[PDB]
Amino acid sequence: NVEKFEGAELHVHVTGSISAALVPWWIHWLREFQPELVVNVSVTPAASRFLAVRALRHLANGKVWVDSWDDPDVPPEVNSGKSGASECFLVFPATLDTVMRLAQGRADSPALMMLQLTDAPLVIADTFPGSNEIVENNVQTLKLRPNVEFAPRVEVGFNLPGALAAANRMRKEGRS
Amino acid sequence: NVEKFEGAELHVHVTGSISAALVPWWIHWLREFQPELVVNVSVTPAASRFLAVRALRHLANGKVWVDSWDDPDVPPEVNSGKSGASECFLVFPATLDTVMRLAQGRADSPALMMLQLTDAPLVIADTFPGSNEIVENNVQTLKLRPNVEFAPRVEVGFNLPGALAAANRMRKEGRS
Amino acid sequence: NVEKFEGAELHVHVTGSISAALVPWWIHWLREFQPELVVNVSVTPAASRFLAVRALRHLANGKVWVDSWDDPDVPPEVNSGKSGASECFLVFPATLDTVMRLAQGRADSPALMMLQLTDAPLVIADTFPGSNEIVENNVQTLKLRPNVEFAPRVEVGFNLPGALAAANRMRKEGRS
Amino acid sequence: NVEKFEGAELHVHVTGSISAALVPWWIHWLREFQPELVVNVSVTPAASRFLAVRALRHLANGKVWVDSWDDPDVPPEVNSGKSGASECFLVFPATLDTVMRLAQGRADSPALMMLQLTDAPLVIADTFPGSNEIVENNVQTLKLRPNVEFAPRVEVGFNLPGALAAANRMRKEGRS
Amino acid sequence: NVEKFEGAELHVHVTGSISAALVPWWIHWLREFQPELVVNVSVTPAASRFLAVRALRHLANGKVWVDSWDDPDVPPEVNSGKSGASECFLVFPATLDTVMRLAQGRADSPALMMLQLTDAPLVIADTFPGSNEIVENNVQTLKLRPNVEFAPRVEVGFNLPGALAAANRMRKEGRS
Amino acid sequence: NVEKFEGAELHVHVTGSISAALVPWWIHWLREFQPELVVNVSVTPAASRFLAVRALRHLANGKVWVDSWDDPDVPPEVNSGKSGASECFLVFPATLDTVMRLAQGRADSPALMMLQLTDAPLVIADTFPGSNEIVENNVQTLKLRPNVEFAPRVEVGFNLPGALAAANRMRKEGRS
Ligand SMILES: Cc1cc2nc3c(=O)[nH]c(=O)nc-3n(C[C@H](O)[C@H](O)[C@H](O)COP(=O)(O)OP(=O)(O)OC[C@H]3O[C@@H](n4cnc5c(N)ncnc54)[C@H](O)[C@@H]3O)c2cc1C
Ligand SMILES: Cc1cc2nc3c(=O)[nH]c(=O)nc-3n(C[C@H](O)[C@H](O)[C@H](O)COP(=O)(O)OP(=O)(O)OC[C@H]3O[C@@H](n4cnc5c(N)ncnc54)[C@H](O)[C@@H]3O)c2cc1C
Ligand SMILES: Cc1cc2nc3c(=O)[nH]c(=O)nc-3n(C[C@H](O)[C@H](O)[C@H](O)COP(=O)(O)OP(=O)(O)OC[C@H]3O[C@@H](n4cnc5c(N)ncnc54)[C@H](O)[C@@H]3O)c2cc1C
Ligand SMILES: Cc1cc2nc3c(=O)[nH]c(=O)nc-3n(C[C@H](O)[C@H](O)[C@H](O)COP(=O)(O)OP(=O)(O)OC[C@H]3O[C@@H](n4cnc5c(N)ncnc54)[C@H](O)[C@@H]3O)c2cc1C
Ligand SMILES: Cc1cc2nc3c(=O)[nH]c(=O)nc-3n(C[C@H](O)[C@H](O)[C@H](O)COP(=O)(O)OP(=O)(O)OC[C@H]3O[C@@H](n4cnc5c(N)ncnc54)[C@H](O)[C@@H]3O)c2cc1C
Ligand SMILES: Cc1cc2nc3c(=O)[nH]c(=O)nc-3n(C[C@H](O)[C@H](O)[C@H](O)COP(=O)(O)OP(=O)(O)OC[C@H]3O[C@@H](n4cnc5c(N)ncnc54)[C@H](O)[C@@H]3O)c2cc1C
Repeated sequence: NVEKFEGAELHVHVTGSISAALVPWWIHWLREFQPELVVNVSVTPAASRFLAVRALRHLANGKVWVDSWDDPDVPPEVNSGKSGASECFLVFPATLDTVMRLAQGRADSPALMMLQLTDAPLVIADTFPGSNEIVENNVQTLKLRPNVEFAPRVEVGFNLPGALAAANRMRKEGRS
Repeated sequence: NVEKFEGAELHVHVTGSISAALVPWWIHWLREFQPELVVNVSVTPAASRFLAVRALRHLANGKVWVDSWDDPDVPPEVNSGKSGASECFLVFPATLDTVMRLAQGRADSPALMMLQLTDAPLVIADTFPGSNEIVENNVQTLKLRPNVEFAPRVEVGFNLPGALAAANRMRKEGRS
Repeated sequence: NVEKFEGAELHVHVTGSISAALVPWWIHWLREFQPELVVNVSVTPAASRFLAVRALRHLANGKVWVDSWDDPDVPPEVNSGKSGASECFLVFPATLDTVMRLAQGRADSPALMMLQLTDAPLVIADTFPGSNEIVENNVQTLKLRPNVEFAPRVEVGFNLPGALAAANRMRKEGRS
Repeated sequence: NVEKFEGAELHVHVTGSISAALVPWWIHWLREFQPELVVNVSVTPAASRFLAVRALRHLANGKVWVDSWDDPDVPPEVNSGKSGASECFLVFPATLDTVMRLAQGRADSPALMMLQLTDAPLVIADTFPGSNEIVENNVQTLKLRPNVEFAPRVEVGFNLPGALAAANRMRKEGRS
Repeated sequence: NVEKFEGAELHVHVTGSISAALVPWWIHWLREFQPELVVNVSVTPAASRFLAVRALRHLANGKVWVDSWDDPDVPPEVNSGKSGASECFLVFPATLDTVMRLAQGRADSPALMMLQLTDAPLVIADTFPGSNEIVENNVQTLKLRPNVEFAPRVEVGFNLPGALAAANRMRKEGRS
Repeated sequence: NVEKFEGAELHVHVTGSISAALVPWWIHWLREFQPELVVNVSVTPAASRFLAVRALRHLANGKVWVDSWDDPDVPPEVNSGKSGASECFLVFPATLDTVMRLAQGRADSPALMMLQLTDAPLVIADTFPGSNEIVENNVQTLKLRPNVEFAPRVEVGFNLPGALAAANRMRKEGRS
């Protein structure tokens, strides 16, 4: 049930769960599955303790940068909600904290400024250890944004093929 | 009116108010008052400017760690809302900022992940310099969590004996 | 339509937008326009990448400090919502993130503790790259505080003369 | 055609090719495929530029160490050709240089001392960019050691399932 | 049986026993018990591993300095046996080593120069792990100095109320 | 009386007076006043204590570099008296020391090599604290160079509009 992303370029935002260690394998998979796709990647300091940014610079064909206002590779168009010509944004994986920061309008990292300002489909491949009533409320708050969805389950949302299908879906709804 | 904590182990989370300087005296008090109790302690970077973690490693009989995702002493069970076999969690003292972060579902430190995920009684010995309408709303938000209480007053909540009584109370309510 | 601030001392809190590079010119302007005024200045780490704190120590006649709990110049009265004898507080410029932190009751910097605790007129000279529904909600939340206003427009609020007029206005309303 | 390793514990030695970025995914796979297996892992400085040792400490249930005589995690039994109770050794992936060093009797890293001294099945999942006559001669030299094999092809030998089958094969030949 | 110190200012010299962790609580106690008293504090490098000098700068109303010839806060009057206008000197707590250094006329720290040169009452709140014949001889040697006493017991001398009573006693004997 | 610079590109050399703090405002002004103009900027180490080079990289559309032989951004054409295709050179502001170094043929910074070798109009927006007979002689020495002028006064020469008019003037004299 695995389908191709119908756009030309997407952006992957990688956050600090142990699943980030598995992302270079999935980026490699997506590059072989769809060689014409341009894949940009942002990586949080936390995630950079679980993978090597250097390896992504090799596996990914788009821009690769650490999600930090002091990193010189951070492209200027983050301040307009863009990543090159990315047509969707996948948070893969997405920590509890990254989702709380998104739900709260925070722009304390250039990737979060970018995710606050984008109108493009934004898919969240959540990897939460757990939840409570206050977390669930902050997740509900994200329905105020029409472009945001959580990826299809596999109880956890670490699901790139599902994220790609959800993205192609929200892309075609944005045209008709 | 001072009573013993009826569990076997608790956890003390120390945050960056000048009252943190007084916590080693209170930990020493609790160790003499109740020698069979296992006391775990987490200390925020801020609080570590007002006390010495080394002194707690001596005064406390449980695990002691700095509240930072890079500290190697951070136990893995924080990601399941546990601290060893702690049966309650005392934030002693609790800054305004720690309480805002808790009220907002933040997990940007392993102690906050832990406090988000625990079902055990969570008592907050607040030391706020002051308040406003937005702070009061964020404090109200904590009533969505049944396990959270503020410690009995002494206008400030820097009250370990009261916290222990409140904890034994919420522990027995959780059994009947 | 440019009028003088009718108080004796104010405080300028400078945050990390490229407009911070232009603040020393405006501080110099305010010092020549109103030589009797004492101007205190706080500068966020981010803003300190776009201007030099040293230059403000020369151009400003009040206290100048980096907005960090470890800076030794941070005056103790931030923990009572004061900056010397400042009678208003201008966030000039104000990032999206600084405004979200204010709207959320955060005290994770001494300037934010100060801005949470003050009753004085607080004017926000916002420089947002953009917005969404969740940001707009967090901006609405600031109406729970009677002393907070956004400066008059020039779509952006980087407007010191307007901020000064708004401040004198909220000052006289607080007396009658 | 994927079969389980018939021993209790093995050792994975990871070397500096971009394929090392994909090893945490394969370690995760082997841990789920065979939960009773103890997996030890050594990682060369070079490979540590393409993956995070920290992530392996989480994904692997055995000892994890950097292949350096100064790393304090290096177990003493490397000087007897052992890694805990490992019953085979997989070089996954194996650089040209690691294979030249092995072919030349080098012990300039504790993993290479270990691989020189072991009698256990040693499988080499080579990832060479290319070859020449002198490289091919050094690869032939490894036939002087009865326990050494190259993994089954998939032109490249980055093949853990094949390596496991080859290992179970050389293990049973060593008993009969 | 707790009485007030009858002078205007005293000096507390804190040394490297785990009891130093408890001194900020006792300084806080003395400041509330006797708000008019000016309390100066010196802290040895060793003691600074068990408490935070920063916390004492907040809790103490007099000068606070690290006991080191390179610390810029060290007041010049240590070279005349003074600490501001301190009328007594409490070594609280006092290590075995600090007492040996005092007994031997050592001035290898500015606090020890100060304690060698003072004529004011000097009270020693010893916290020794143990003793031998040579230690006891060095303690006897301190009777050659009329101003030196050990604080009343509670086997250990970690006793600020007793030290204060002993100090008021030796102060009035020095006048009649 | 404010006129546009009639060339396509100019270079601004910023030196270590407190007026350097005001240059980003003036660069912003010149970019809005004349959007087609390419503005290159060099900044002395001293001036970099009074402004942020990073802010100029954003406000200026040409090359921006620190005036140091070790800065990698220093363009090679400084050794031919050029800055890209700059048609004039404004020292804005100009310290006493920068003007002495220029008057004395010094090339101890790449900007000074550049200013020694250029034939283009060179305008000096001096900010001297004061003068003496030897300084005045060194300023007279600059009349040996036909391309050098001091900007029109406003007693001080911190005057970009005047500098631009003087530059267009010396440009047209160099053609007729
Ligand atoms: C082994 C392990 C597994 C984990 N698994 C999970 C998991 O499955 N799910 C999960 O939700 N969490 C997990 N965590 C916890 C997670 O790593 C933390 O919550 C972490 O803070 C997530 O950060 P991030 O990648 O979302 O963003 P980051 O950018 O790393 O966030 C760091 C924080 O610092 C702030 N910050 C901004 N600028 C700076 C700066 N200049 N310097 C410092 N801080 C700055 C950010 O605003 C943010 O609050 C795990 C942790 C460990 C150790
Ligand atoms: C003398 C004094 C007395 C004070 N008294 C009080 C008081 O009584 N009550 C009160 O409420 N406040 C008080 N404060 C202010 C208080 O210290 C600050 O609000 C402080 O930020 C509290 O931090 P914390 O201990 O709650 O948590 P911390 O963990 O110290 O929080 C630090 C912040 O950094 C973020 N962060 C996460 N990861 C990182 C990282 N890797 N690097 C950097 N930052 C990171 C955290 O999310 C958080 O926002 C006082 C301050 C001083 C100087
Ligand atoms: C060229 C450029 C232009 C920009 N223009 C704009 C603009 O116009 N508008 C806009 O809204 N944004 C803009 N930004 C983005 C802005 O700089 C960031 O959002 C930045 O985080 C703003 O920080 P601040 O000055 O508000 O506060 P800061 O104090 O700098 O906030 C830093 C973050 O770190 C946390 N923190 C607290 N203590 C510590 C500690 N000890 N160590 C580390 N972190 C800590 C704070 O809580 C906060 O979340 C721009 C960025 C760039 C590069
Ligand atoms: C993007 C990329 C992809 C690559 N892909 C491949 C590939 O597919 N196949 C391939 O064969 N190569 C590849 N290489 C090259 C490979 O990374 C180098 O050959 C590297 O030296 C391999 O080292 P190692 O991991 O085998 O062992 P290392 O232990 O990293 O070897 C480092 C060298 O230093 C010596 N040494 C020992 N002790 C020390 C010490 N204390 N300090 C310093 N040096 C010491 C070792 O003996 C050895 O000679 C690639 C390189 C890059 C950048
Ligand atoms: C957990 C723990 C508990 C302890 N409890 C006790 C206790 O209860 N009682 C007890 O007596 N001891 C105790 N000790 C031991 C005590 O900490 C040491 O004896 C320590 O040396 C005491 O130093 P001080 O604070 O007296 O003075 P310090 O000033 O710390 O003495 C350090 C030594 O270095 C010398 N020195 C001078 N200048 C310098 C310099 N620039 N650099 C380096 N050294 C210099 C000093 O002359 C002195 O000899 C304990 C130690 C630990 C770890
Ligand atoms: C608050 C303040 C205001 C001031 N206002 C004025 C003012 O209005 N007018 C005024 O004329 N002066 C003023 N000054 C003084 C001025 O900053 C100094 O004269 C300063 O040296 C000027 O340097 P520059 O920017 O001209 O060049 P710089 O390049 O900073 O000159 C530094 C010196 O170091 C030499 N040098 C070369 N290479 C190196 C190297 N690698 N490392 C170190 N040094 C090297 C240079 O040749 C030169 O002599 C002020 C100073 C302060 C603190």
